[PDB]
Amino acid sequence: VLSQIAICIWVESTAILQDCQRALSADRYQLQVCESGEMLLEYAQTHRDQIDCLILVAANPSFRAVVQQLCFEGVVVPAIVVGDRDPAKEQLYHSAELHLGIHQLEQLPYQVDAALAEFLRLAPVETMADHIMLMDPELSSQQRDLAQRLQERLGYLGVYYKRDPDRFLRNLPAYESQKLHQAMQTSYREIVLSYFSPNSNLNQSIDNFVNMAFFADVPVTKVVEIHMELMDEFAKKLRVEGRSEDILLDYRLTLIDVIAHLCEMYRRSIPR
Amino acid sequence: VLSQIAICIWVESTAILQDCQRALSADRYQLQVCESGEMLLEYAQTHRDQIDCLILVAANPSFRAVVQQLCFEGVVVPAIVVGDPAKEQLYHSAELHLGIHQLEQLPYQVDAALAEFLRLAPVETMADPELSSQQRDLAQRLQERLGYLGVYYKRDPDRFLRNLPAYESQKLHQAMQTSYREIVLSYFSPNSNLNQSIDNFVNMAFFADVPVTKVVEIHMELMDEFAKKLRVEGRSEDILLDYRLTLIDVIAHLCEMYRRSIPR
Repeated sequence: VLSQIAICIWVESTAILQDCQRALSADRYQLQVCESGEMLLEYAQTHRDQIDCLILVAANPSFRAVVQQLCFEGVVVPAIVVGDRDPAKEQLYHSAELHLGIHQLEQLPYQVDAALAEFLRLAPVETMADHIMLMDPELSSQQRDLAQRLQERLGYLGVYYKRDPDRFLRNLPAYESQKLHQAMQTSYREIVLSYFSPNSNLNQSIDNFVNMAFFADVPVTKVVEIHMELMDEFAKKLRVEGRSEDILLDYRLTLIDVIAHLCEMYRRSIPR
Repeated sequence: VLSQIAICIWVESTAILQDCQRALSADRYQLQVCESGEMLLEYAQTHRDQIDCLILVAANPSFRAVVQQLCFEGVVVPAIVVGDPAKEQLYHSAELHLGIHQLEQLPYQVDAALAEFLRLAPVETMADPELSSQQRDLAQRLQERLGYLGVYYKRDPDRFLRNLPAYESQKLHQAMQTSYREIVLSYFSPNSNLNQSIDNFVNMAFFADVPVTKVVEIHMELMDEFAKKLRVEGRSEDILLDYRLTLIDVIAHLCEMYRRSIPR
């Protein structure tokens, strides 16, 4: 039920090629091996509508110059850059490229998924050779045409619960925003106070908090900040009683627990 | 465009009631108040197709019998059970439990109750299996008003952890442990490619649809490995506690990947 994926690999090392072939051995992957920069440039130009993902080894001879020509000839497709010469510290081709170490190639089926999805997320992507300042390029929206073509093969329609955007924490008036924040703090306090207590109603308290976090579409950083606010409050409570302020670091478990619950709710929300 | 929500509440305490009226004051919510078990039973049997969500106080006289009648009669709808903050199976398996002091933000919990029922329908009724797919009908009806269509990336279910044969499952396990180890090693190190190492791991967790519990497991497995290496060094195993921060960070990233993937 999945589309075949056309992979074009520019590789000049036997060991790397073997790792790639092994990882992408399934019938789903159709591999084109390009064994020189010239071959790649020629193949890419003649097959620009037949490449779903490029895999490029950064250590290849004249890598930069080849990537520049790729950009110059308007070939912008989902990509993984393998290793480093030119694991890579910076972006070399476009803003959606993935970086993978030469010893991590067994991951390729998952990372190819990631490179495709990231390209679809960001299209039209920013080229590294082309753009150097802040925000074909007009007609390089052949990118949006590629993305549409890919999304018809690699995307599916599903039903999601319609959360009310007007009730998202970031869209509320600062007053109702303050009110929700305070309610989330009260709920979080209840989790903390109950966390290491036996037979407390901890799961219910976590669910309650997480329902607010999910339905108000709060970012994870906001949960961390609520946690940090309560640790502040608790650190003061402990210091005005004699108790040590090191029991507080056990509540990192609480924070882990809460974010994990939020994560699962998102994970559970994906249709099929 | 958001659909109006028909809430029917069986409440016998005025304080609880007023809390709910205040919380559901927005005109998106239509509130029907039933002051007795027989009045709820009477209302629900006619207006079977006119209730989007039930709010039921668990302490109410003949709670069990009322719920059993609702179930026997096939009136099974999204529900919030208030108070005994309850610990178990009072009405159905999609039911939300709220304490009397967790009612201020009821709109978000009503969203939760509706969404969970939709996710789990046909739900198991905790007071009772072919014509018991009137649930399917109701779920479909609710979905027209409470859902929207969106595009998601077609992950390959054959590569989901739960679907892998033993060999592929251990390979994935080992691959994920190796990736996580790179995070651990670079986490507190200057000029480390930290974000890249996190993304590498999170990509596998996301695309293999790994439960968050397995990410926790992998963390703990690596902490064991490092604890053995520290013991040989005559170093204290307490410094491993610092890595809770790493786990927070990795799970945060995974959560954000799911969150940002929701369409619209």
